[PDB]
Amino acid sequence: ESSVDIQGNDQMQFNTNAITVDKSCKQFTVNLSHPGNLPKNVMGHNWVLSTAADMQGVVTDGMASGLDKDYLKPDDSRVIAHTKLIGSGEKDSVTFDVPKLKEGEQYMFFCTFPGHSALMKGTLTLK
Amino acid sequence: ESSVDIQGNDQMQFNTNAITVDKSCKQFTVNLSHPGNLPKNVMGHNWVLSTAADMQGVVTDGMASGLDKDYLKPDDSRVIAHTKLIGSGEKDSVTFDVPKLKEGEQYMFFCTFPGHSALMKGTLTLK
Amino acid sequence: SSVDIQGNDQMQFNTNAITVDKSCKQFTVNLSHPGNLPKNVMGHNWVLSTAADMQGVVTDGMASGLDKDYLKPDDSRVIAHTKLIGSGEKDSVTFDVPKLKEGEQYMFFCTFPGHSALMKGTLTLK
Amino acid sequence: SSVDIQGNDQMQFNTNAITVDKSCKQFTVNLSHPGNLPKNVMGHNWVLSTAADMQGVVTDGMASGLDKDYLKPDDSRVIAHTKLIGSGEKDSVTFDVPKLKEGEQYMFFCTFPGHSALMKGTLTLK
Ligand SMILES: [Cu+2]
Ligand SMILES: [Cu+2]
Ligand SMILES: [Cu+2]
Ligand SMILES: [Cu+2]
Repeated sequence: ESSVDIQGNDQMQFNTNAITVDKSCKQFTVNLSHPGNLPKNVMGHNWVLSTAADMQGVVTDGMASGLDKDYLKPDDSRVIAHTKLIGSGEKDSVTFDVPKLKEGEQYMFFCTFPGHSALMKGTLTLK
Repeated sequence: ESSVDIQGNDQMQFNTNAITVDKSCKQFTVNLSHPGNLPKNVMGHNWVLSTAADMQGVVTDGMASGLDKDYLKPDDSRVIAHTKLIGSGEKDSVTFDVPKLKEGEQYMFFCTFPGHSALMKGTLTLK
Repeated sequence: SSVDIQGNDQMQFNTNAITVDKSCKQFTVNLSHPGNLPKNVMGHNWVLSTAADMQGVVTDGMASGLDKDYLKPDDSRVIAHTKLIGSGEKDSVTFDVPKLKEGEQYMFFCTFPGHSALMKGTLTLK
Repeated sequence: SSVDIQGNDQMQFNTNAITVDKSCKQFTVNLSHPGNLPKNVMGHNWVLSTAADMQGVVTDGMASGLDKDYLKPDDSRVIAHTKLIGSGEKDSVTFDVPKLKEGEQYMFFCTFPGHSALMKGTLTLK
């Protein structure tokens, strides 16, 4: 709605595959946590938002950027918002302006750690 | 909780990847719907529950059973509960006894329509 | 100059990366479907677009129906494609290499509903 | 009598079904890793168990660490396995065919954390 708590676990999945953002809000907050036991260098997760069209490009380039850049191309203009890459027992939050999004456009959230985006992706919709 | 509403969509995903069942309840109800536009013979979804150990065997045998058996081996003793296979606009509900489950055992829910179990799977735990 | 690709009953291609040599005039893709499932349940095509266009092609294809092989007719974003095949079938497509640009990211995928989740790979001209 | 399997940077094996002829005494699996990612990020092994035992092998292997190749040592459910490899590496494993039973469902998979979601296939003796 206005804020969502998302968990990325050791089973390589987020708790949810769909987020809806209330268009009447000015900002939207994503709180990311990592239940489980594996550290970020093996089962790291971030939360990255792009249009569905741009997802593939963001993932491909992020995979090539490495752990120390949180598997994201620095200053990637396609990334609307993102957290850092976290491991078990860590947390990160990102707040972004809702006007960065528009109705009728399809958005996807995903993890860019290599391989994870096959399962760790979902839709975000403005309503 | 005691009941959960689950949606399976045209993007081949359920809305959630984790369900928690309250141990104090006698029964648990899953309500499944299918938003979207594709019919069951193309983008059919069911909700099927087994232990994690048994999932592979249920999926493999279900795939071989065909559309008219809802992609499930009839009388499969590994299936704890399941809905029927539904397509867009349809709904099904299943209620099962919570004592069919035990604490400490890992359960998985999934769709057995050919190919779907790769992303349409999640964990179910008794708390 | 050609490649043999298989799409199976487990909703996967046997390769997720193709490199096309720029000195080639034409490139051929031979698609086969090992397995037992029919086209209506586990159909696969090989469709090529830029990486940026993939999502649009997939979404418009999904809406086009089985009768049109889940591909929008005359889709300008589609550089080349096979037909949609079932188990035991095969198809081949040949396209002109100069249609591709060196330095551009291209993707191949299946447009049957849901398949593109796993049935995708990259194609690059080198 | 042998098969060649590739595990890539896109977390997939190149085949998801192997059939072993029961007239063979031994069977050899040669595993390679195309791509560029290192073992710690995109490591792959080839591990064989019955289909009913897969989940237990994967779960216990996840907890065993990179230093043990994500496999519980002396796991009695593991029929055969390679070591965990990174890109540019190769390993082979040979196993006695009579260890497998005709009519049982076997699975091969990678035990690197999360990989088994996609890196799995069936193996049957015929
Ligand atoms: Cu991740
Ligand atoms: Cu389904
Ligand atoms: Cu397909
Ligand atoms: Cu692996």
